[PDB]
Amino acid sequence: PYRAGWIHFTNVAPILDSLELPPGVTAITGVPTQMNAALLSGEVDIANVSAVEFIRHADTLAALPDFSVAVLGPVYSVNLFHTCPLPELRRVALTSQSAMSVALLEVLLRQKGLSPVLERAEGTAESLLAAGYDGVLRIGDDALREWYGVVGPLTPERTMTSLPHTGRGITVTDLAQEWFDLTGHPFTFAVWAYRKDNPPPAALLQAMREARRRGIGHLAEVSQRHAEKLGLPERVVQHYLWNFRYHLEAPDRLGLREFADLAVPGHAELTF
Amino acid sequence: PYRAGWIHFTNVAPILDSLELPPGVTAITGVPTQMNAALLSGEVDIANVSAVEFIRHADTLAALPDFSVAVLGPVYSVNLFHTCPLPELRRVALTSQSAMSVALLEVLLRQKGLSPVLERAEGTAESLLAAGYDGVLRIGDDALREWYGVVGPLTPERTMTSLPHTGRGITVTDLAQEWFDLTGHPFTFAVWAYRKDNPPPAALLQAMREARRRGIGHLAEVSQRHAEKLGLPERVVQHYLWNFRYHLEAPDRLGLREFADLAVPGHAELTF
Amino acid sequence: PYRAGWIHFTNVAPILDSLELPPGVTAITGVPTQMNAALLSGEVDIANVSAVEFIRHADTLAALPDFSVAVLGPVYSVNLFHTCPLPELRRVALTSQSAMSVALLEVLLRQKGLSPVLERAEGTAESLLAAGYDGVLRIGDDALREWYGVVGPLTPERTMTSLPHTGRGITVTDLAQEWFDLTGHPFTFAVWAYRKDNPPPAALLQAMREARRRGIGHLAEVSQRHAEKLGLPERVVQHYLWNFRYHLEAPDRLGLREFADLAVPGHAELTF
Amino acid sequence: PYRAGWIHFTNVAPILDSLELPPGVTAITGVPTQMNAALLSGEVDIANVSAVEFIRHADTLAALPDFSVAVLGPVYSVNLFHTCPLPELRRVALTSQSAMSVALLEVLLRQKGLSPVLERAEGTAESLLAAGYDGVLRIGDDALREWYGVVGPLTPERTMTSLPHTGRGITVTDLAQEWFDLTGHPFTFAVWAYRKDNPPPAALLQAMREARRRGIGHLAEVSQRHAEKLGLPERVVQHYLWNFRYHLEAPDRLGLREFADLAVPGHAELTF
Repeated sequence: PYRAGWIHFTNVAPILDSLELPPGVTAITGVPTQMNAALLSGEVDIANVSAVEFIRHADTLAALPDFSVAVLGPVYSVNLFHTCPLPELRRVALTSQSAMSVALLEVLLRQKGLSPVLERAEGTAESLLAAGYDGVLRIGDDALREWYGVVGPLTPERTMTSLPHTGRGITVTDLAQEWFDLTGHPFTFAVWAYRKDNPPPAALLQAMREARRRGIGHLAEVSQRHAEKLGLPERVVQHYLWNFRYHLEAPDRLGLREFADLAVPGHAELTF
Repeated sequence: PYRAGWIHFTNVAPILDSLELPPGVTAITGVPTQMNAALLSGEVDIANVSAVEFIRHADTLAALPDFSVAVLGPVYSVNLFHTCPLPELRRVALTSQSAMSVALLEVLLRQKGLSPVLERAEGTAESLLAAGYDGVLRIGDDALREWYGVVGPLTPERTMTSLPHTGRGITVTDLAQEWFDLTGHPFTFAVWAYRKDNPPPAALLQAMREARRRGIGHLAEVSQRHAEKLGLPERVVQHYLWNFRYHLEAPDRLGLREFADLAVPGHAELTF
Repeated sequence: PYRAGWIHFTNVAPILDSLELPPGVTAITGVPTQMNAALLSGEVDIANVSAVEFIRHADTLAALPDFSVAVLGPVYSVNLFHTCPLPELRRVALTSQSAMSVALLEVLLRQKGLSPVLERAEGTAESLLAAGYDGVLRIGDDALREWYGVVGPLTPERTMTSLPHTGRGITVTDLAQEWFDLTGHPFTFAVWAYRKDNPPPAALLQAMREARRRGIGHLAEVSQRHAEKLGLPERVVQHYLWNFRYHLEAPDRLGLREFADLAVPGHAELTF
Repeated sequence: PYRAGWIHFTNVAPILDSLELPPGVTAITGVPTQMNAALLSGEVDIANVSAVEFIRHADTLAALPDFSVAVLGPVYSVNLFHTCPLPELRRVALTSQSAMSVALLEVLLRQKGLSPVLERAEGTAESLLAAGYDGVLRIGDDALREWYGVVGPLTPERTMTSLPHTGRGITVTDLAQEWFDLTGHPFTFAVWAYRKDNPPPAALLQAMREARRRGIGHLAEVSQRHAEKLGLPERVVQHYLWNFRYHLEAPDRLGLREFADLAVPGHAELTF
């Protein structure tokens, strides 16, 4: 009697990994593209969609008031791999058809007065960069893995935030970090949205806030599982998760709003 | 050999709790005043001290680059309890000797053009607010308990991020929140400083980093332990700790610098 | 054994020059930061500290009731050298680490609604004034020497209290004089402090009272001795010393408290 | 043939004792009454008269700009001896033909709305207090040793500045101190005056300034001579002299004008 469309990225494991769907709610997973359409149509009633998806449809959609995937500073999962200073960037490859990553990239390039050519294309950052592209935008787990594959290994000495930004000629620019450099504020990448008319049941909300307590309470357990199926050290994933802001607090709402005004001028009002 | 002076505050438990000192280093504790002096005089080589303590001695002291006690938004343990609204404040009680809290309060008041009289008084927020005081400034565990006392109790449906700021006619103004409304940046309350002429052994830094991973990796465990000792629900302490920023990243030193300029004009350069 | 941390500033020569330590009491010296720390730490039991140092620790420290380093009117050693009128000051250099002078300068600036930026710099008043700074703050012997360098020389015909306040387009603003024009009271720069839990031995006090008596009784002598190592006329040094108030009397305590209220709101009560 | 009329009591010893009159000047000593009359009539060209004498004749007289007999707080030689609290006071003996003393006493008594009967009588504070007077006003050297005879003796451990105010049922009220409690400012008891049109020769001013330098530089030596004559401990005369402000600086002129306004409303402009 109530569907939900999750997009199980690593960055959301502290919330979804222990969730217990209450009586009356079902869940199904897939890719951003999938869930988005599902939410708008009705194949699903609630989903974790990108900030851009939510902003573009704020007219008919509402977001939970205390759930988000945000950060202040590096995110490590929204990376632009390039082999030449940004200003010299001429051709960029956009992977996994992400409107979120692109929207944020355009805002950043725009402010810098840049305008390289962007093209849909698939492959690893290293592949595409060896196939004519100056830069390659990547998001999600693959973005995290490839980031690590370039910089690091992360040795017992000196923290993860002590890793270089370049490796084997490739330079990894964190878009969330760029946003901080630009606004000094956090950036919100995703939220939980539902149609203003069809709000979720209380049970689901409590069930979710409880799973989150568990996830945040045992990051070492959450990290290990995923680090293993990601082929990454536990500490990398643990730090990666610790770094996320999940309660859509004022600082997150501020960043979300700053971005919404720059990428979707005249967007309906953002409600929660 | 290398002597460390720790002050086991609740907010640094995730870092010190599982700390195993390397061979050749020992640790003692005491009150801040005593611990800061010891560092400055040479009785101790490294200690966790307040931002203001570090700032005022940035010429003989340096701070570990990846360690801090900061927050973005509310901190919950640096509160100004008051009956009338802020602009009406005429008398403010100062619970204890805390250069850090008053320094931040003064910066906030000065900014708003206000200038209520500040007096050292003895007691709790409730009692002092009933003995002729418009506002009472409290810090630490007492501040956290009294905040939860005025607000809350918390329930399965609610989130701590959703608690009201007033109860029984008592408003609780979070100074860290105020600092965000003002600067939009995070605030750094403490750092790990050492005399420049005596850098810490690499072995100690690695031991500290391993201890922080453990604490961050097991928040539920660090939380239960200190919650009972504080008379607070595990979840209150858990979110409390999750809320802290421990790696002194660019956004944290940005806030630190801003505060520095406002509270200690002409301070020596902050070096890490 | 009772230990003392003396810092032989010129203005204390009348007191410490001929001090004969009682048996069972030793004495060391060093830089202010070092001695203040040692005192609060427990390494030193009594020391001649600045008024700010005392005020900021009035809860743990107490001061001898009849010993001070205060002045009514000019002090000649806490000078703000500037080329443009005070209201036009945009950036002031701080020749050294001195919480005292900075604290006094800030109370005076806030009072006049002025807020120039304060930066730590290195060098003489004239060199720094010829490198972008509108004003330079100097304390101690260098301040005295530079003041004489600017407004001097002095002749048999005229008195020291008659020297102009300008020379070569440089105006020397005496901070103690600014304090008088503002409050009409004396200013207390330093006191003799000890930890409340460890009062000094009567034999030391008596030795001190006796030593001051000798210095005050032979000012020409104390002066002739320091006015040589300082490169100054005996008369400049004699008047400089004669001009100090050493008994921490009612008027001096009045000034001290007025300053403590402004510079250190909420400071602990000053006890003697 | 410039004539001088010195009123030579202990408080001016540091200045006159080693005075060396240049060619063309002579000096005649005597009592206030003689000297004042002598200055006014034309016998003497310059004399160190009381502040009241100067103010009341400010129309025809001018005073030296850097010479004075003033203090901040007690003066120890302008005392009101009494056997009952000031309010219950009802019979005060005026011990001399000094206007300086009664002027100050009356200004003070009126400020407290007190109005005991005042009448001229001759004798020591103790004899007159035993001859039907509950109050006796004394000034000068006798005032100093009768104060000591009451509140003394002085012990090596205790300081003069901490000597009691009462003795054998006799309270000594220091009028300079009363002035401080009333204005927070210094009091000027005397200046060096001369008829406006008959200024003193340069050689005399330089002779005076040099003598002052010598006296202030050797207080112990100056104190002994006078202590013996007065039958007082050397340290008493020494603190007494050390306590005097001799340069007629701004703080002293403020106190002078303050007094002038109260005691001689509408007085002529004081000129130097």
